[PDB]
Amino acid sequence: MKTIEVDDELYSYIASHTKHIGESASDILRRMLKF
Amino acid sequence: MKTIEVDDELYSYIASHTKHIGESASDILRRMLKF
Amino acid sequence: MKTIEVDDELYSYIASHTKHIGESASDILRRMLKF
Amino acid sequence: MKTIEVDDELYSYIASHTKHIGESASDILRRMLKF
Amino acid sequence: MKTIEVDDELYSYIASHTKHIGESASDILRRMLKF
Amino acid sequence: MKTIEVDDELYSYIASHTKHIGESASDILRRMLKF
Amino acid sequence: MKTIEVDDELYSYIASHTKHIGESASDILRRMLKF
Amino acid sequence: MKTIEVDDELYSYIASHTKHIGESASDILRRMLKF
Ligand SMILES: [Ca+2]
Ligand SMILES: [Ca+2]
Repeated sequence: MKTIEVDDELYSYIASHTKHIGESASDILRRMLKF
Repeated sequence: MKTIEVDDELYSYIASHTKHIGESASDILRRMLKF
Repeated sequence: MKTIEVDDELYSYIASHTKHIGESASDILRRMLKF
Repeated sequence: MKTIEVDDELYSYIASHTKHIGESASDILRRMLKF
Repeated sequence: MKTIEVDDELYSYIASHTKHIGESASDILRRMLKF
Repeated sequence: MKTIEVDDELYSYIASHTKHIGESASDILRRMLKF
Repeated sequence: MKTIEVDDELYSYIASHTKHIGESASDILRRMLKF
Repeated sequence: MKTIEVDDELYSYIASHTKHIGESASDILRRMLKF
């Protein structure tokens, strides 16, 4: 696992894309990025 | 811990209210209900 | 339909908001939120 | 199953005693009375 | 006025608590519940 | 600034998208997402 | 520190070799060369 | 054309790889990276 820092606005943006409650940031980003 | 059944639309609505990536449904609902 | 987990205290809190005997969690939560 | 009439206030009072989402009025009243 | 359905056994139980002939289910329950 | 965890593979994937040497993860992700 | 000029295509090529977000051109080039 | 910042030691290292007097940094780096 690696740590990344994002600006507050970008963090909220990512968190709001949660589709499965409690899922990791990796699952969200992978879904948003199509990766 | 108790399990609850909600319709799909309501589930997505709740999940989209995640403020802290990976937080539980309890933390989201408590925040949404101000309880 | 989707399933979610909530702490015992929160579950009781929601249950106690029943206004129509035998109604679903969705009906209760949707009323509690204003949606 | 038999049907009984109750005043609005009494109905709300009973409904608010729900402990298990979706449970019947018989389960609630039996719990409230101890029988 | 609201309608509630109770199991046969519970209905008889409630009816047997009549203290004033011809009284409503609300009067009986209110008395049995101390409400 | 807030901190998020990402799997190693995802980190490398994001890092490789650098277009301006030394730029932040926020600049990269915002570009990758279009927001 | 010293400054050098590189064609756009080469710059992008180097940038894309970022392995640690926000690292300097020196860190990237030194890794790419084996030095 | 884009500008890059490198440490002094790395700059001298690159300059010492000149094969054609007066050639650019791009030509040297491209040759060194086989790109
Ligand atoms: Ca019913
Ligand atoms: Ca940094």
